[PDB]
Amino acid sequence: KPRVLLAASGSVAAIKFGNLCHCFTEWAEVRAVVTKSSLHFLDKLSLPQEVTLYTDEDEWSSWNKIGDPVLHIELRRWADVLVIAPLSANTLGKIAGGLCDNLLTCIIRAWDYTKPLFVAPAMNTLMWNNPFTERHLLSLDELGITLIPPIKNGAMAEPSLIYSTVRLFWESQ
Amino acid sequence: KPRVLLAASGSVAAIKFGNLCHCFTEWAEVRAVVTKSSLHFLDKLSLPQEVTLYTDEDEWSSWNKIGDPVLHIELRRWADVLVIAPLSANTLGKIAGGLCDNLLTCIIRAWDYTKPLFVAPAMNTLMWNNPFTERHLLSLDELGITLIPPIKNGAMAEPSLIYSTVRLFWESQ
Amino acid sequence: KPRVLLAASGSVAAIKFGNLCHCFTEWAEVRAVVTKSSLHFLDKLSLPQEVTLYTDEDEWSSWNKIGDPVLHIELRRWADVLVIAPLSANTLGKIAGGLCDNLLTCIIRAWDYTKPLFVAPAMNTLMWNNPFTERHLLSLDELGITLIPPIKNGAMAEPSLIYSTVRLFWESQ
Ligand SMILES: Cc1cc2nc3c(=O)[nH]c(=O)nc-3n(C[C@H](O)[C@H](O)[C@H](O)COP(=O)(O)O)c2cc1C
Ligand SMILES: Cc1cc2nc3c(=O)[nH]c(=O)nc-3n(C[C@H](O)[C@H](O)[C@H](O)COP(=O)(O)O)c2cc1C
Ligand SMILES: Cc1cc2nc3c(=O)[nH]c(=O)nc-3n(C[C@H](O)[C@H](O)[C@H](O)COP(=O)(O)O)c2cc1C
Repeated sequence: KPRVLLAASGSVAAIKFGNLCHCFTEWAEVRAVVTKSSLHFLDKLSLPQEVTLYTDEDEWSSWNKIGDPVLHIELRRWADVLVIAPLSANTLGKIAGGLCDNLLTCIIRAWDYTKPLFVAPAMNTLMWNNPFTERHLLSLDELGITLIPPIKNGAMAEPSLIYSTVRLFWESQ
Repeated sequence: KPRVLLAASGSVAAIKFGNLCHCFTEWAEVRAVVTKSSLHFLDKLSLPQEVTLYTDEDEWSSWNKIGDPVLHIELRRWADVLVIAPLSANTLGKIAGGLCDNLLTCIIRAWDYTKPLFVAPAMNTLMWNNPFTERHLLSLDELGITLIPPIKNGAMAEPSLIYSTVRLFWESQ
Repeated sequence: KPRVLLAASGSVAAIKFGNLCHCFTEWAEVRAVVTKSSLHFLDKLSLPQEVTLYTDEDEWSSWNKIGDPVLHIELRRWADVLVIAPLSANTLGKIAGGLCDNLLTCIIRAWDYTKPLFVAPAMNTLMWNNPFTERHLLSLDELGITLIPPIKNGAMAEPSLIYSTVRLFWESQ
């Protein structure tokens, strides 16, 4: 059973993150990662009971002294695939900038692109049409990241599409 | 009467932001946006009484649940022009990076460059002469942003120049 | 006696920062700069008693009103050389992005590359092998920064090597 890491960043579409997790739970073992901002839009009670939710604070529950496991490193090794849905314009920019100041971006900055990484951008039309969207998505493409396009613009792809896109890929490999 | 959005970021020159707003109030309808760091140098009592000042917290006064208006989107649509004076080296870098973690940078990341956007950089000479200044300003130029050059170096352009530069442009269009 | 600014950013290797300072104290006048995250791994009591340690808060102890000295500017002028050991992946990215949101990155964003700046990256192997490492280090190289390579991968270079590398350079100039 594939290990799928699902992540949410600060887009209003994170309100659908619980449902997205539900779409993956039967087929895969699911763990969730959220940014602080995503918590403004996500209700934890909407998530499957079996899914462990990790936040920035969890980095310090795992590590306390030298030698201990570093959570972003353990999740990166554990995952067969990472799906960021929603991917906010800010996190999109931080990924393109190679920055890492929280659990999600640390996992990504430690990423080995031999492993599949999918993103479902979700942002207002004005940010979607702004020039940095095409610039950063182009950079993510070069890295090997797979874009699950928003719905026409910038609204997050539907959970069912995110799920079937990842499932079809896995079964083909 | 043109709608002018005036913004201040974390430079000591933000102490002059109130006066800058005063220069624009008769000619335009003015709204102000400040970053958290700019508040170290700006005195709110120096602003025109008629000017509404928006901060990061205001994003949450406008939005509470799905469907509500998102402040950075409403200000971006409302504005005929955006003027950032002072523009700090940090915000300059975030703009060039397509990042958005506060009200000001969210407005900019949602910007449609068909609308004029002027910047008045303000930083110590050492930061002004540092290589990233020319690199980021070059990127802003390509986007279509209009630079109001600092005074010789890196001291913010005088409010009167910022004002006449924006006014002359508007009247020509 | 050369003025050496030693800095630590958020890597576990910062636990060795006190010892690194000790390596430099006899030969140079040493001042230390730390990021907030580095404080998770550094024990202040491990530092030489004679070394003043500066943090982000110190920026506000030095400056209170217009005209006062700005600490990152004073340290940049004071230093003959800057050594960042450890350099985290995040600070590496912020340097390459020309960003400055804390004392360390403000000093760097104000840097005049005629003065030597050495970096000793320290990060988990997964981050070291990630594509942004080579990309950002390449950018730092172009600026004139001198890389003191990690030990095979990504573990920080030993303090003795960091010290002799800086000392040999100085004595040659
Ligand atoms: C009410 C509101 C709704 C937002 N909606 C979105 C959105 O749909 N997509 C997006 O990319 N950013 C959106 N933003 C801006 C992000 O929340 C902001 O850039 C944030 O810093 C991103 O944090 P993160 O990327 O670390 O999760 C919104 C902001 C607010 C206040
Ligand atoms: C006392 C002091 C004065 C500063 N003056 C300036 C300045 O004139 N210009 C600048 O670009 N940054 C200056 N900085 C650094 C910025 O305040 C810092 O990069 C900040 O993170 C920028 O925040 P913002 O861009 O989100 O407003 C100063 C810092 C301090 C502590
Ligand atoms: C327990 C733990 C250990 C970490 N070890 C490292 C490390 O060795 N190198 C690194 O580059 N980042 C490491 N990180 C991630 C950084 O601490 C993180 O990117 C941080 O935001 C960097 O802050 P700074 O660059 O402003 O100091 C670690 C994180 C945690 C929670």
